[PDB]
Amino acid sequence: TVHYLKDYQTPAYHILKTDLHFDINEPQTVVKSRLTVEPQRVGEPLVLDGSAKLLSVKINGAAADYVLEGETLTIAGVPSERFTVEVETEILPAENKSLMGLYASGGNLFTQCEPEGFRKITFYIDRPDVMSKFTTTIVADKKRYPVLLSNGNKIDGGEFSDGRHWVKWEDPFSKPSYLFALVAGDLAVTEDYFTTMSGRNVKIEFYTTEADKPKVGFAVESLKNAMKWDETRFGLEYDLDIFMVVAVGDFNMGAMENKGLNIFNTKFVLADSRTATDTDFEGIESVVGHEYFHNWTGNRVTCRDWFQLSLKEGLTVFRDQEFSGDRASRAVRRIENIRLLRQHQFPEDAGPTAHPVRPASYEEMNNFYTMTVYEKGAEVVRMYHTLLGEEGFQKGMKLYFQRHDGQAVTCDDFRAAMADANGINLDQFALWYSQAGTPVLEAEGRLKNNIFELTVKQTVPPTPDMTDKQPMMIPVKVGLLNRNGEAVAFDYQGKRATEAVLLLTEAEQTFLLEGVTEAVVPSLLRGFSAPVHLNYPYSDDDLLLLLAHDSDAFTRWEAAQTLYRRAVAANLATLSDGVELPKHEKLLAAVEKVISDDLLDNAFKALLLGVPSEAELWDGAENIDPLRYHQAREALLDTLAVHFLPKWHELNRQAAKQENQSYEYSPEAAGWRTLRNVCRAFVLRADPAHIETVAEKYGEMAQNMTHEWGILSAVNGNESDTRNRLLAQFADKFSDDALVMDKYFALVGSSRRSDTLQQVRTALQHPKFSLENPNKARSLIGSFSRNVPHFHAEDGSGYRFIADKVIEIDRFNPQVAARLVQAFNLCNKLEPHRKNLVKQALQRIRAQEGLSKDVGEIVGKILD
Ligand SMILES: CC(C)C[C@@H](N)P(=O)(O)O
Ligand SMILES: [Zn+2]
Repeated sequence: TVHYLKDYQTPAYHILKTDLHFDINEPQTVVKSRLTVEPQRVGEPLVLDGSAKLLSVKINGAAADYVLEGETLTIAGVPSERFTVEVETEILPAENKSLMGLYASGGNLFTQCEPEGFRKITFYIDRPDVMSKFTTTIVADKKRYPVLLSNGNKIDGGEFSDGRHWVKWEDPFSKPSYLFALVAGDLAVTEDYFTTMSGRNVKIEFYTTEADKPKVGFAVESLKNAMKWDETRFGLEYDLDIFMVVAVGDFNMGAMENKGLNIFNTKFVLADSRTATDTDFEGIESVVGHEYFHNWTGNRVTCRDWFQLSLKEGLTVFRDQEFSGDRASRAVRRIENIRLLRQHQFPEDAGPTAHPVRPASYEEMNNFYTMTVYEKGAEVVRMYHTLLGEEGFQKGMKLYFQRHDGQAVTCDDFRAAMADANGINLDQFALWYSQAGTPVLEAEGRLKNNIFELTVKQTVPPTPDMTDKQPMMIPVKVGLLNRNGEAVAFDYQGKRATEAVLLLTEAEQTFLLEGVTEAVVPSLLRGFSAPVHLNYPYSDDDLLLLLAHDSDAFTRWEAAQTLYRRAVAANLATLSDGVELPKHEKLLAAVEKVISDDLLDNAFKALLLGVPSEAELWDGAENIDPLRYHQAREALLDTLAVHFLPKWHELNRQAAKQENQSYEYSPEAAGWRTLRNVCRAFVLRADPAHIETVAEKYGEMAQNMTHEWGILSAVNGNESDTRNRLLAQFADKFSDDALVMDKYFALVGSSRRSDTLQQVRTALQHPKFSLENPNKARSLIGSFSRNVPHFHAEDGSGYRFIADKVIEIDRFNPQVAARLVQAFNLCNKLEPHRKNLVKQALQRIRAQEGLSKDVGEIVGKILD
């Protein structure tokens, strides 16, 4: 069964009220529902999704005639007007390792319903265009389960003689089933509040383990920032007098926006300076923000169907990105977002699983929680902002909510509102949702008479879903610099400005920027103005100029990225010829000017010193030997490390001095640490023996996790025995901290040392490792899967190991397995010996009896 967007039809039934009652016992939990049903297409059979053990079903209090087949329950004869359905189900939550539905974690009970988990709790119409008002009663042993939560307001509760107690939660806002949540357990509470702009108090409650409670203060503060910001930037206000957040250690995703009761992977909720990196702190802020932002972009307005997922996720990622940029370091954070997009989304769009931001079809929707839908999604939203300016963007938002509050809508609807609110036509803009693949811009510039003539071509390649790709609406932001690097004005569309947005809408256009009276070098796609590859024929000297002098952060960074890229290409040539490495003399010149320029933002400096990844370097190539790209990259870094070794120590020391013992998270302090960690990595490349020194004062350097992580990362590839001793000490010191143990496993899994495969196989049996825990599994196995020299070992060991673990995880958690199997996405682009080995492994996965739909769908795309 494949689901197609073209077949969407409205539901035959609506569900008006959903009354749930949960009776929690050992080992089983019994769910009794009462649904109020409203026929839309009278006489149609009533069709309910469900997979929990069914004990009884009734229509108006009476035993119903029905049939159960697969995961559907069908009742043929049903009233021609309002009726009730009552379903009784039974669940064994300790047996649930998929972590979808109602499941156990650390002795407590949690739910995860998006996208189709609710049907694992009860039989229901489990689709997001069906919206109902829920009231949830929960009964459980008081001592084992003192804390009992669901969405909305708590309106009643009591005690029973036998030790049980009960609560009743009423959520007055209609909602689709994926936004339901229940939590039951012995949990510590952290209390606070925010007062909305119209003077209402909102009680905030974070729930964690008793031991984890001291690590939740920064999450709380981030939430209060996020609430404030949604008021001031979007005019959005919270709509209940309670907001609850619950941390859980077994969780497949990052976090979940259930209405008034968000549930969060601990890793996006818990931090202190001793156990979390500054980056961990920044993740907490974006993710807490993100989930709070969903309250409007997702909850108040939800999705008509899952094909529309990006209507909530692209827009909400844009929101969280804007929140973080407004808090601090906007340009640096923009680049970070771009780099992530190019490093993970682009390879997606170039590979077997490429899909549109709004898929036309899917077998299993859990496979479409992807970088394309989320990050490419946010870029598309961002382009509306680019075309319309902030004020015009907020007008779209207003009309969006005016029209669609309380509805389940589509990406077309969102487009229409940005279009109608500003009286502009965005018909062509729809292709950003329906056409997959990364557009490629070919660009030429000519200065003749006093005009700079900029010719621009676009193609979008075929992807596996679609061959025909029509030209798109693509904004390209541009500047010019003279030989001395200063801004240059030009005349475009009437105005004389120093920058413009050129709007490419055709296969090829020329843009005339008139009034130029200097030799100029153009700066293109400023701010990464659209998610595309641009080729322009720049000299190295042109790049050196852009880098030293250009006013836009991205374009300066892209220029360094481009030099790094050219240097790696040069390295591949010589190593391939068996000759000495190139001298990269201009590059080294440029790095030196970056290292030494003290007017550069510290974090930005750090990004300028980052070399593109192996996946970026093999973009577009065929017959890839990943190790040869890896050896080329490694050679560059070794050259940079050795060549500038003493400047790496000095930068380090300047950064230490600037940090000034301010060990707590702050954007300012974090910037210095980011730079200090880049130096540590280069130093330990050039001089692995410096590890013994580092060890001698480890205590003294380990003033926070940012420092321990950065030192541990820098040595992680060192073949010294000391590397192993330090990891073992790290495991020992932080053995009770599960999020820190995830770091240990990530280090084990990512190491470039020659023995990583066996060290990984020992880690599987470490007393703190659980294959059944998604954080752990990703940490060790996911990391190994991305470890280029080891995953792509010529002997096939890496591919065989990963394929076994795909097979093994998929028996309890198909989601984690389907994410893992994507490590093989490069299959058809590898050189023949590795391709054969990859194809064998994918055949072996395919051959497993009982293989999930999740993994099957992915292996099909790679193999067939
Ligand atoms: C699948 C679900 C738990 C995650 C999303 N709704 P996000 O808010 O993490 O995007
Ligand atoms: Zn989300």
